[PDB]
Amino acid sequence: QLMEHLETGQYKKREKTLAYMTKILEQGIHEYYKSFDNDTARKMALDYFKRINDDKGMIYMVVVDKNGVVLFDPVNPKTVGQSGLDAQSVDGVYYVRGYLEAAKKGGGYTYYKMPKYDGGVPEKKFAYSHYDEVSQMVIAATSYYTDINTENKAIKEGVN
Amino acid sequence: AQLMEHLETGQYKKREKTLAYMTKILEQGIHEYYKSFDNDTARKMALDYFKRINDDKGMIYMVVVDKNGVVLFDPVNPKTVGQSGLDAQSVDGVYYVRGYLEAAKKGGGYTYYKMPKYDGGVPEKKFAYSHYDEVSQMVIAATSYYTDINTENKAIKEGVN
Repeated sequence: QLMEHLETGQYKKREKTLAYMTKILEQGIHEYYKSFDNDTARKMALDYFKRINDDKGMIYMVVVDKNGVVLFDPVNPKTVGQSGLDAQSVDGVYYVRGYLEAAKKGGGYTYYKMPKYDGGVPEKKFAYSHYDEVSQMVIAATSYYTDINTENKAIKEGVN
Repeated sequence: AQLMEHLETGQYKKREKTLAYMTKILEQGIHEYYKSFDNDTARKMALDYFKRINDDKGMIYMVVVDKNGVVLFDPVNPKTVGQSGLDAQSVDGVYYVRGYLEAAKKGGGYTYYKMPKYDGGVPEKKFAYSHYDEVSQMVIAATSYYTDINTENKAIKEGVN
């Protein structure tokens, strides 16, 4: 029981962390939008997000526009430039609809399974999404439960 | 009782790792325009961004010094900006800028000291992860306060109880 409630607490904490990280990443890309033309600023934002995903660390970004067109998702590269409104995860979640619904509420969460990389084994994850009015993008910061558990392994072993 | 001790220590160690990762991704962000603009302009943009991070009053607060220890950014201690920080001491007697530089020379590391959260506030225990960013030529420090880590972890602590 201790472990169960601890794990749940760690996941809830990470949810809040993703909301904060999304805020600071938005503030970062606002520098691009203030100083470069629209098309260049968006290129810079998505190239940055590629660099974040390539780091294979705490978070992985996904980006869609307000109408659900996929702008960035290296796990599903063929979806880029297409409507994602009918896209489903392998566990049957309309993940882009979830991003949009959360953003319409001022920010929120979507839960679904997806690989960590194109062609990989699907794993449970979640997304915090938010509509950035400067870039006019719905930005999603995402984390995998496997990774959260890895990061918390030493805490878990210490309690044991 | 020993449970809470080892849990808290673990949570602090986790946050140390988080700051190293956050510093990496912040560096990757500011490089997008170091690549395009002159140094003065790019640095102004980076430090404007970092001001907004600190103004968020959330998980992290940035401090920045140059490779020689001149303070570039520290809203808690605005009088130190543009001065050598080599002899700057925290209230608990730590040469914090020397710590930032020693850590950066090793490829990244940690400095532990007491400092307010804002200019004129009560001093609080904190730690900094610092790293030398070769593109910007800045020693960038992401920092967090133990009080805030404890706040963030309160629901977990209550659940264990």
